Amino acid sequence: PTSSEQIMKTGAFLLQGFIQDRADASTKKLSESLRRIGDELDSNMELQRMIADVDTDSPREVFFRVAADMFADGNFNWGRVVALFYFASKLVLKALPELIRTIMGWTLDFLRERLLVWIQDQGGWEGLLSYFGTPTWQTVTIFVAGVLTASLTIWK
Repeated sequence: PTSSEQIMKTGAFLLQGFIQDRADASTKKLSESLRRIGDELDSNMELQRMIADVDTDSPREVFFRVAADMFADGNFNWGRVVALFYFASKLVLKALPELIRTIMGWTLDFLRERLLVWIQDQGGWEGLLSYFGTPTWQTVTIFVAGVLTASLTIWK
């Protein structure tokens, strides 16, 4: 649950499950709530414009500095993790097989290197269900879009 092994395994499934959309009961609830936020984010034309306004050449550079920017204050919140996974899945489209593995690899690297301890401090990925368990949880979209927009600006 809070073990790093499980957190990486679960993160891998949630990301794989996520990317396969743009292309037990508690974890299904996460998959589906991420999906819904993804669907709404995909309707934000300002956000999709910015994600198109970024050089797909050298994906490793843009992925990692975007991810580092969202987390440059040394703090954590689930909206930033949602933004990261969403941006990774958009990079898969912006360049497309092995691309999927590579970007998942970069993302998994960032999670292990930077997010692991925070997610442990949340009780694991169960924390993300807490983040989703509110009234009007769908307005979390506005927040995740904001986090993504600020991070593409510096790049842009």
